[PDB]
Amino acid sequence: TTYSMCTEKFSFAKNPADTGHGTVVLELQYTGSDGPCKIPISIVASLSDLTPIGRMVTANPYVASSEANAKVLVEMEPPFGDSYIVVGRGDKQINHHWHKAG
Repeated sequence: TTYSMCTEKFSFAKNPADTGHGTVVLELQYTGSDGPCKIPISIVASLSDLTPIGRMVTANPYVASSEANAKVLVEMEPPFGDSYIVVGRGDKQINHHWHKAG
């Protein structure tokens, strides 16, 4: 019954884009075949401190299928200032910088 965290690398199929509402939407593509699995995704202040900040709007998203290369749409709310969207862990981690004004 239970699904664990996805173990493989993701890519940004669509880079984060401002929604006009203080959030960003992005699309992920997954390279692994261990789906369904939970996407390791968060917003962090920097790559050296992965303490989660910001706020996920699309919380707890999943890769839905054992099929490779399917897309998952995620909305998230960065904190004011500079942050990084990080997907995956360790040598599978990808990241995208984000700057939010106010």
